[PDB]
Amino acid sequence: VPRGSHMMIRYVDLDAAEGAALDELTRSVLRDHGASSSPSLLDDLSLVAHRMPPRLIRELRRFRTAEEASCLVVRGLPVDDRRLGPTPLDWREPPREPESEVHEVFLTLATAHLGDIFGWSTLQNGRLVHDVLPVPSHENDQSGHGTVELAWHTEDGFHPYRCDYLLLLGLRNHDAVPTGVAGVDQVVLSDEHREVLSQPRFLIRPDTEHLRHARTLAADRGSPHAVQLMQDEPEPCAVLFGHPDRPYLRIDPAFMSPLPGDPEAAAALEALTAELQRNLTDVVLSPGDLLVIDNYRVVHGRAAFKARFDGTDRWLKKAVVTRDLRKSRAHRKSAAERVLL
Amino acid sequence: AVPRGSHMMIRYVDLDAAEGAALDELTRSVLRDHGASSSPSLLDDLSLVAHRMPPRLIRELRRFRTAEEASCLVVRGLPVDDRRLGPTPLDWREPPREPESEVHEVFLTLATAHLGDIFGWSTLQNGRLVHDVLPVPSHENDQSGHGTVELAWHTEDGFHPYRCDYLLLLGLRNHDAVPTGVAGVDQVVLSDEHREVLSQPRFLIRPDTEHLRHARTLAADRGSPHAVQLMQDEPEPCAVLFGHPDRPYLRIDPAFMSPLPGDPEAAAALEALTAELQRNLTDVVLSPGDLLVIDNYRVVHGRAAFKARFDGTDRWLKKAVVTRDLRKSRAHRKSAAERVLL
Ligand SMILES: NC(=[NH2+])NCCC[C@H](N)C(=O)O
Ligand SMILES: NC(=[NH2+])NCCC[C@H](N)C(=O)O
Ligand SMILES: [Fe+2]
Ligand SMILES: [Fe+2]
Repeated sequence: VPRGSHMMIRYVDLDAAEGAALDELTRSVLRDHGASSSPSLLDDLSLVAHRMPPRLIRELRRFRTAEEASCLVVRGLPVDDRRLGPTPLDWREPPREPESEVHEVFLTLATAHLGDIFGWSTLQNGRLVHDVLPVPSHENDQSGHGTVELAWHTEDGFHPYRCDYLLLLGLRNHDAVPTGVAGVDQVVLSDEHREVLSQPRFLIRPDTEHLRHARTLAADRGSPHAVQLMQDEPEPCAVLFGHPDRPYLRIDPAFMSPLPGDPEAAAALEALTAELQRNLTDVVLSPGDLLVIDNYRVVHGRAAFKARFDGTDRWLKKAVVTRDLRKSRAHRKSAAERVLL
Repeated sequence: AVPRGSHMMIRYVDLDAAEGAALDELTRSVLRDHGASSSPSLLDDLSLVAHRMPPRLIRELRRFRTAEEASCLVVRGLPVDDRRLGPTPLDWREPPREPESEVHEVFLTLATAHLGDIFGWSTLQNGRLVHDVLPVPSHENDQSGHGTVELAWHTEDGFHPYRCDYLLLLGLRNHDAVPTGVAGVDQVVLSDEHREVLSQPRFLIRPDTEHLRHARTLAADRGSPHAVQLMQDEPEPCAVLFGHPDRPYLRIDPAFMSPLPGDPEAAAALEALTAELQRNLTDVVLSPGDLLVIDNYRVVHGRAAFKARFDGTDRWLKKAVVTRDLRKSRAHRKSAAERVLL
């Protein structure tokens, strides 16, 4: 480290036949299995996912395995703006048209080539595919439902079982609102700072949205919620981890701080923060664009924009993947279930 | 959630003639095209090539890792020609007389694709991704796959935090029907008192002798102590039961572990669990073409005493190990893509 800027993002452009094959496959699969989250689809996910165009499978497998580019941008998925229908005003509200579920299938199949798709009880009702869109009364939130600038972060950076890969699929983005991404492989940083960041001298806390639902889940249940405990008594942890010659990253400026009375930890963090800010790079998700982010090597944010709440607003589908679901067994209700409690 | 019945432990799958012959054809052509069972051309495209296997076998493997019901899967029916196989090598270092066994190595490597990430150890069989399990002269008394005395049951590489999630053993030759012993944590009768003690870091699990032999060599060559050596000298205290306490995972290796010194509760709880696993130990005989997939987080395995002749007719298995996440061992690997631990 550091590696060059061109190495960070790899672009794949699907041709017409590949795009058409995916459109046909995903509609047919939705028809047969009933839903993008269907148990019948999940039980057979690998098999169905290997009916996708071979070149996409190879690109996805390579991206995961070789660990070269930290972001994979796949463009060319057919998306019809009319058939898609208006953007829902809330993730809770069902869409006018069933069309967006076809593209949820695409996302769900893509996860098979990366690892185990999973969800959170404390986000969108434990759904395996999220809707990223603006929601009234959340304009000022640091979440996917805000309109104020979304500070860049590791996805669920606080949680030890946060995702390995984050998938964002553009469905509608008329105003070309960019997603910011910066890679730990591109960071210039002193050996002094790296060693401090590699020690457990930092407290990273859950974000507003997780806590909102954690509070009500502890009410409906008897027991306290692990997420609530992570806010109140966060365990000290490292920001850089893995192999020190090319480490992985765990960071969330808006919901973290160094240990108190630890100036070298604070200085190291601001030094790392400044670099990630410097190398922040815009990726505009157009309809059909899939962005695969290595959540162990990348931070991402999203620019401020103006929501209209009139059916034309920015709309993404989102899925998270863990390379090993079994490591979160103690936070799940049974071995096979994919939602963390 | 525990204990479960013995009937739930082992699931048998019998391949039919068409499935067997399709696998024989597939693995032969894969070997031809890719040049070796461990070839980088094969490994880079492994899931695509693995998905050319018969769909019922793919579904049985995928369900086995996802459902986590049965803790052992026995797939029978892989064609294995005893004559074309040629004589069992006298050591894993000796190349076999015939190239036939590498065809079955390919079956094994392909099977791993549906369970997770195949990996290896620098300190075992020179970092090979598929091992040979067979008796070697001078090692009759070893607690390894090369011994002929009773192999005490254990979690595979129990000492290591990045030990495998799944262990695959493929029978090639076993004329005298030597049984592989298996016992599952799901089937054990244990008190809550013992379970609590076993869930705390009050046990020291150390590497087996085979690991350390090679670690000592690699230490002198690289010019620094090997991680495995440190694990032998200063083992970090760890729990024998982990995961969810209602249906826990198991990490144990009696022949290479001890309870914390001066800890009689740890000593007693370990002895209780040990005696219970011993009572529930179940014989599975691997005949030619029998694949045994073991969940290493829920099962211990051993092997009965037998007599080796070292005349080319002795018991011979192929072996591979799978981790559900290769990335977690990054700090003990040379680079991100490298599949062999340092
Ligand atoms: N600083 C952060 N962690 N920002 C992202 C929060 C995203 C939020 N958990 C959501 O589901 O929309
Ligand atoms: N008690 C044990 N850990 N026994 C198994 C040792 C297996 C040995 N590492 C081998 O490669 O053959
Ligand atoms: Fe995010
Ligand atoms: Fe073993």
